[PDB]
Amino acid sequence: KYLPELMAEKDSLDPSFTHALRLVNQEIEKFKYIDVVINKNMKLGQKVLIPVKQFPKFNFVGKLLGPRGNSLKRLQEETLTKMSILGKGSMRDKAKEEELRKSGEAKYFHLNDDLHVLIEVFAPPAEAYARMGHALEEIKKFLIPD
Amino acid sequence: GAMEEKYLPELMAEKDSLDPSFTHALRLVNQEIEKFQKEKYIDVVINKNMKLGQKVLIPVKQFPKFNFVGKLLGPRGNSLKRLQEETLTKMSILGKGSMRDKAKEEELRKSGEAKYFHLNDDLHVLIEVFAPPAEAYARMGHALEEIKKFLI
RNA sequence: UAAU
RNA sequence: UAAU
Repeated sequence: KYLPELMAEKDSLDPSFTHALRLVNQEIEKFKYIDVVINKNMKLGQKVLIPVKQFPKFNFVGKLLGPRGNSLKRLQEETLTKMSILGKGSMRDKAKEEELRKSGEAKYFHLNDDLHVLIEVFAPPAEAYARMGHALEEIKKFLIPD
Repeated sequence: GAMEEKYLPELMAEKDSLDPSFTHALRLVNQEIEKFQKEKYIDVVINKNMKLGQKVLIPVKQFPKFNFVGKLLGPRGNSLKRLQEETLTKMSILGKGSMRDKAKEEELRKSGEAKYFHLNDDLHVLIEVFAPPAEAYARMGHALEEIKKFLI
């Protein structure tokens, strides 16, 4: 009974209610402890603020990515993590970025957030926490100007 | 944060202009406004102490009466004290099976019911670390390696 | 093996 | 410096 009401609203809501539509679709689409013997891969995620407020003119994203992205790819490979630069100011063109933000797609919803690096690890527990610790130490050398 | 600068006003403007016959969308917009108006992001310039906790299952079902709790603690609890000190964690044995006497162990999360609902969950070890971020993850990984030696 |  |  409840999902058919949600779908009627999805279909009848005016497009300009981008946030309501997102919350409705999200609600529609909705239709543990670590066991150390079998030691299965677990997901760890951690967001790290880029200190833009305190360094408003430093080019953190450009330093993080490098030419053609190669600096961030090499840092990903040598830390065995995935790193995503997300949040306000994470794109090159701020006017383009703002239009994507306004589109309401979940793919661009992170643009409402503060500029951060999302570090994600998938590994057995002891190794996942170790990897994340090493990634945090290396990522400092990029986020703190010198 | 950029949420309080543009997301929240936007939510607010939608809630004010939504036709209230959309009772689900209006409900969900209102709940989302509520969620935002009431921990996750590392500030790596300040690098302040951060909390990390991880619960580690004691594998009672595969090993139904190997005495894990006894091996973890040792005499007067010294072996668990060693392990916390060497890893720089706090470690708490919790779940069902945690207390020495099974009889009362049932009654304590009947009635009273303030601090003891960890006795509705499986038996497990809670590992807690408090340290700057890179060190805190490093410490948890080390405590996870060290503690395997007690769960096999 | 019974700790905080 | 613009990756995913």
